Amino acid sequence: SPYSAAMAEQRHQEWLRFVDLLKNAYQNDLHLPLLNLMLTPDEREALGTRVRIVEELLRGEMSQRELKNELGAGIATITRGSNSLKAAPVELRQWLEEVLL
Amino acid sequence: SAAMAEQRHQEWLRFVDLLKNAYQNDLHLPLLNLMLTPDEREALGTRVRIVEELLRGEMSQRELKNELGAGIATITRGSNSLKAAPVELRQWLEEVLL
Repeated sequence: SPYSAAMAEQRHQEWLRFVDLLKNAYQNDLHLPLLNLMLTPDEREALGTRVRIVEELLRGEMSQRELKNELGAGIATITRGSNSLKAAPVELRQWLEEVLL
Repeated sequence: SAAMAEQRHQEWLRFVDLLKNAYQNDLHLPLLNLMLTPDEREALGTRVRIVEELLRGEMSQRELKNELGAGIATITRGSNSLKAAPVELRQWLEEVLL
């Protein structure tokens, strides 16, 4: 069939298993070495940069040019980061505005 | 540049701190949806199984490719990362994943 809900739930349960693994690593102070095992150095740098992208999209002061030349974020990335922010639950957006700004 | 190096490090730690706080506030699921693409999340769920089967040591390289779609470079990245990990992590992962 064209869409498999069974495989979607199996993928979801594999993802939850990672989420739970990392939850427990934070509890036991093994989060930093776990993250180094599970993410490449480039993936880690990308995540650090994405935090600044979300912060700037939320602040809404940086120009497209400044976003591109300070964070490598082109019109594709900005759009994707915007759609993600639009899709996020308000409780997350509010919490992020508090914490990040 | 040790300055830039230290800048990139603080940016990474800020993410680690942000996610730690999201877990404390039960916002981790939506935070991770915002910060990772669907393909990145799938890759992470598959990487947990790769790590589990590497540690179990039962599946051959061929079987890892067959079952998990993990090719030689991916398996080698997993093996290299287990060798680079602190022993306490390896020992914990054996407890929790097996």
